[PDB]
Amino acid sequence: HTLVWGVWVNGVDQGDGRNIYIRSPPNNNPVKNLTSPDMTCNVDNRVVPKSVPVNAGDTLTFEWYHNTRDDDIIASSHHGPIAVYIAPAASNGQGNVWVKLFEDAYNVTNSTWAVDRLITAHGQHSVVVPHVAPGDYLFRAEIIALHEADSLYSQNPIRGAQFYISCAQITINSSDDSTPLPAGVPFPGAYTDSTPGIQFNIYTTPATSYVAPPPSVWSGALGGSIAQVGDASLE
Ligand SMILES: *[C@@H]1O[C@H](CO)[C@@H](O)[C@H](O)[C@H]1NC(C)=O
Ligand SMILES: [Cl-]
Ligand SMILES: [Cl-]
Ligand SMILES: [Cl-]
Ligand SMILES: [Cu+2]
Repeated sequence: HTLVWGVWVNGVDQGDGRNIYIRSPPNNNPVKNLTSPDMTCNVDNRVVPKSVPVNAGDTLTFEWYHNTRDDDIIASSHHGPIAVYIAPAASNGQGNVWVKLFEDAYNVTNSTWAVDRLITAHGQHSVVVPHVAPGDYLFRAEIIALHEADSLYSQNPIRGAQFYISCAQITINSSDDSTPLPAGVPFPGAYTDSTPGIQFNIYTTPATSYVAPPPSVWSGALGGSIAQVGDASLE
C-alpha cells in the first residue's frame, strides 16, 4: 500500500503533485485485476491540471509514501520489482503505447528486491528523460508486490500480485527527438496469468530465479536508479 507524493527534477522538488500533476487514486489500495482499465493509470484516470516541464537528459524522480510523506514508504512484506513506462499523452494510455524506460527486480550482490531498496531510498526512484519528440507524456511508475503472488487474482480474487500504479503528467520541452518513441505495449493487456513474474512464490523460489514481466527496457532509455536524490525533511 503506497502512493506517489510528487516528483523531483534534477534533484529539485517539484512540490506536492497529488491530483495536480499525478493522476492520483483516492487511496493506496492495490490494483489486482490484470484485464481492468485500472491497470492503465489506477482507478481515477483523468486529466489533472498541471504537467511537469522537463528536458531530455533530466533526472525525473518519483517519490512514494505509505500514509504520510517520507514515512515507512511501503510495508517491507511487499517484496517485488519496479518498472517505469512512458506513453504520449494523446493516447490517454490506451492502445499499444507504453514503452519501458526502467526495470529493477532482484539485486544478487545486496540480496535486495527493488521494493526493499525503495524503502531505503525514502520512496525515491528515477529515470533519465529520453530524446523523444517534445510534447505531453504520461510516465507510469509500477511497483509489483509479490507477497500473495503464489495465487492468480483471476482464480482467487482475495490473493494475487499487487500493482501500485501511478501516472505523472510530464511535458518534454527541449529534445532533439533523436530517439523517437518506438511501438508500445497495452495496459491492460501486456500482463497475463502466464506472463513471467506475475505468479511467483517468493517463500520457496530463490529470488535469483525471479524473471520480471516483459517488455524489456527500450534501448533508447537512459534511466535510472532507486536512490534518494533529495531530503524531503528539509522543507
Ligand atoms: C476484471 O476486469 C474485467 C474488465 O473490466 C471485468 O470484466 C471483471 O469483472 C473484473 N473482475 C472482477 C473480479 O471484478
Ligand atoms: Cl476504494
Ligand atoms: Cl538511497
Ligand atoms: Cl536533446
Ligand atoms: Cu499493501
